[PDB]
Amino acid sequence: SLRTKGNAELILQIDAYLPDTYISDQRHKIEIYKKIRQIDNRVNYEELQEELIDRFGEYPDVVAYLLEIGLVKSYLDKVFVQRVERKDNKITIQFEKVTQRLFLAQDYFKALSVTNLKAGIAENKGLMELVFDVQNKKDYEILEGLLIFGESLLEIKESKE
Repeated sequence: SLRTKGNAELILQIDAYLPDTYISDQRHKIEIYKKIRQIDNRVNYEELQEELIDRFGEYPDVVAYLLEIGLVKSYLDKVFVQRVERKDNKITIQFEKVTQRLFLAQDYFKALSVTNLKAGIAENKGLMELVFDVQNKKDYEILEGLLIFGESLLEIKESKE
């Protein structure tokens, strides 16, 4: 309580940023970068796209990803993910000890069960970790899985009051 959301650490090795080719002016970048770290939910995100196209035209994939990751993150944050780290075709999510209040094993399984990534749950130091095999997987597919997984899990959370 008093804490609305967590703050997940994302090590995804997707290349995402604002290229000089899209935004030249320094203070813009800065602003938009902050703006991006400001994404709390979908509508933000959506408006942020509306904004960028609005005043910078179509954006390249690295920008798309910067955005996606932002959105994605907002979710992993609300379900109190502590770290997502991709390491040798193995993305492995770990949560805060608090999640043990919010979630049960099948809560996670449900959420994975519904993404296209193939996953498993493992016990590391008494806690639960999700590990996705991400071989052959394009960034957008990983973003999609994470995305879906996250929003999938938020609904469970909301689902208790």
